Amino acid sequence: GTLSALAVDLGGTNLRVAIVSMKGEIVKKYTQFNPKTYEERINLILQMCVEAAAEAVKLNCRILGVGISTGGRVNPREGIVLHSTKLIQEWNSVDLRTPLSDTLHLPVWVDNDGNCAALAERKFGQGKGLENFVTLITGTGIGGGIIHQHELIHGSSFCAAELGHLVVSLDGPDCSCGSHGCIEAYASGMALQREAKKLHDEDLLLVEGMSAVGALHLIQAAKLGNAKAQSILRTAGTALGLGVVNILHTMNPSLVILSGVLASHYIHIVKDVIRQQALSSVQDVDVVVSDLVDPALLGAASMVLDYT
Amino acid sequence: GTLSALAVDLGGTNLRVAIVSMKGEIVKKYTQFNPKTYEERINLILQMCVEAAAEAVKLNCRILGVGISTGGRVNPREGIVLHSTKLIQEWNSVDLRTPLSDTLHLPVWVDNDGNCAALAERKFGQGKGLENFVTLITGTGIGGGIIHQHELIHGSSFCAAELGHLVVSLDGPDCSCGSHGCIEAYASGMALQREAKKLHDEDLLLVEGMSAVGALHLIQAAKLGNAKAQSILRTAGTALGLGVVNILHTMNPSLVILSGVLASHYIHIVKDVIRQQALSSVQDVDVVVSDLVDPALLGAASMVLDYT
Ligand SMILES: Nc1ncnc2c1ncn2[C@@H]1O[C@H](COP(=O)(O)OP(=O)(O)O)[C@@H](O)[C@H]1O
Ligand SMILES: Nc1ncnc2c1ncn2[C@@H]1O[C@H](COP(=O)(O)OP(=O)(O)O)[C@@H](O)[C@H]1O
Ligand SMILES: CC(=O)N[C@H]1[C@@H](O)[C@H](O)[C@@H](COP(=O)(O)O)O[C@@H]1O
Ligand SMILES: CC(=O)N[C@H]1[C@@H](O)[C@H](O)[C@@H](COP(=O)(O)O)O[C@@H]1O
Ligand SMILES: [Ca+2]
Ligand SMILES: [Ca+2]
Ligand SMILES: [Ca+2]
Ligand SMILES: [Ca+2]
Ligand SMILES: [Mg+2]
Ligand SMILES: [Mg+2]
Ligand SMILES: [Zn+2]
Ligand SMILES: [Zn+2]
Repeated sequence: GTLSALAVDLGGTNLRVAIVSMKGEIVKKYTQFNPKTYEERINLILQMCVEAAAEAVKLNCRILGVGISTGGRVNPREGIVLHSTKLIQEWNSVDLRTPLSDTLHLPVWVDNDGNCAALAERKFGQGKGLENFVTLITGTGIGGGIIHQHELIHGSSFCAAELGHLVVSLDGPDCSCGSHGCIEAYASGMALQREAKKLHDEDLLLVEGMSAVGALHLIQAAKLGNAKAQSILRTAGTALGLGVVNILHTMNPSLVILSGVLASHYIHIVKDVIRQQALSSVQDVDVVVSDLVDPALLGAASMVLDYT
Repeated sequence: GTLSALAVDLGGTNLRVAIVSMKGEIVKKYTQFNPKTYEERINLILQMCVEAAAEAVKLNCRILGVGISTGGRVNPREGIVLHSTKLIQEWNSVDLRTPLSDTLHLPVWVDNDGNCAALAERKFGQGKGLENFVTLITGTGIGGGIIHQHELIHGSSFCAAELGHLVVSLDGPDCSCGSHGCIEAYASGMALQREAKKLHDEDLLLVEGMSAVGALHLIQAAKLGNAKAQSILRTAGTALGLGVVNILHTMNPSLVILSGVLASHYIHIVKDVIRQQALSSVQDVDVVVSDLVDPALLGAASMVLDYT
């Protein structure tokens, strides 16, 4: 009965494991915090995979393999996480294929989470049938994935599409990658979470009709007329938009898909920045918000569904 | 006798026409200022091509076709300049193939000048045999060209590799494209020409051992201990370097080739900026100065030499 993939997504905050059908339905999803150390992370990945596999049988899903989405630079051919920013600590030169395949007796695929988001958009989303498109995924950090001639660009050292580390300032705010001025350092969930705490420190966030502060408190305060939070979100969205201009002037994709919970909040500013600053010849670019609920996780599943 | 191409290069300052051998030797080169209006430009292109063709016979070169390098966005399949920044005025929706082929009775190729630079580096330079590399060409403006899987990326609307309009500031100096903060607006010949005039206005450029001010006067003054010109060149080189980081984090090429007269002056700062700010996984990138005398012109010739 139902042909399915096991999908794993390891982000800067959450570790999720899901049973996903051929058709891109999430049958069941398990969620935990991503642990901070390697030993706990690998054990929890395995514990959650074994449990999902046992539930898949009770749900009458036939698991065909495991696909893993992860932050960090990844060698997909060897199923190895090569290097991670400190958003995921202790996550360097890690062979994920061997332990998962030995424990579960399944084939294992691995890729960067932004590259998985791209794979999801190509198979189940608005990238379907397109020769070239780019996706930018806002979560804790900002991920990217690039499709060119229908296929991912991985780069000569698996570092293509690290689009959160597009730099749009000569100075600008520090990034967790160790640089500064990265679009991630302006616009990611953790960057807005930081700015929200800053405001709230000076008691300058909460406004009439409001009450773990974070991004959505900043957005909710701007909608309700807070001038300094609007400004912060404008700077953030402008930075993201300039990151998008660089992509347009680099790859010139026909479509840019923004996903993650911040996507809806940024789209209108990104389109304004393109209009105001990009070359005329890229003005026909389509910029949309993703119609998928969890691109990374669906993308991890798509590696299994397409290549098994 | 000698198999050759006619090559034309139209930049922001100069219009050059050359007879180039199979082997990438420039047999003879004619140089004029690029005119400012369409009528004069097209007439001078034709006048210089007819003359070069007549000299080729006297030099015993057999011309196989004409390749044209030009600033602006170009549809190579149709031989049409689509849109140009004001660096070349009156240079929109221009069919170059028809008039050149009717007048010279030769096949005509056309591409952006940065894309031609890439073609030159792939055939005659340090891009030979490489799956992926990028070139950035500094002249009046900054051009780019991207090779991926051995071939140019032109983009879904012929605007790929407009790398001079990578943006590395939320504000920054105005660019001739109409934006601001573009690497071209910091680091191109015309941007340094502007800063040199600024210094010299405040009588603050010339130092002991010096005497149409321009980029090389700024570089020559910094070598000789002028602190404000050093600073200007540092900001310029940092901007270019951040443009390079964006490319690395986007395409992750194995090689970046800097060309044009400013290349030697920028290389050491670009490598410093990469070292200080790019992800670890792109630190093995090779960054070199081009060994070719005129990549754009040689690239225009390479379209003829390779495809005739
Ligand atoms: N209601 C919400 N839903 C999803 N993400 C949120 C929400 N509120 C804040 N966020 C931001 O997005 C992150 C959680 O989204 P997720 O895709 O799980 O992130 P990751 O890929 O970083 O694990 C949090 O770190 C937070 O910064
Ligand atoms: N000695 C030099 N040789 C080449 N280029 C120079 C020199 N001095 C300044 N330049 C800069 O480069 C431009 C000329 O180089 P070229 O490749 O002919 O430019 P373009 O492609 O803009 O015509 C000038 O606009 C100037 O800003
Ligand atoms: C561990 C690491 O190096 N992460 C970087 C990317 O590789 C990742 O794609 C992105 C999105 O992560 P998210 O926001 O947590 O989904 O974060 C960081 O920029
Ligand atoms: C006319 C026009 O739109 N030019 C733009 C590019 O297309 C061109 O590649 C570049 C290099 O020109 P150069 O410096 O004069 O060689 O200049 C501008 O950025
Ligand atoms: Ca830490
Ligand atoms: Ca990526
Ligand atoms: Ca003008
Ligand atoms: Ca170009
Ligand atoms: Mg995630
Ligand atoms: Mg030129
Ligand atoms: Zn960064
Ligand atoms: Zn510009």
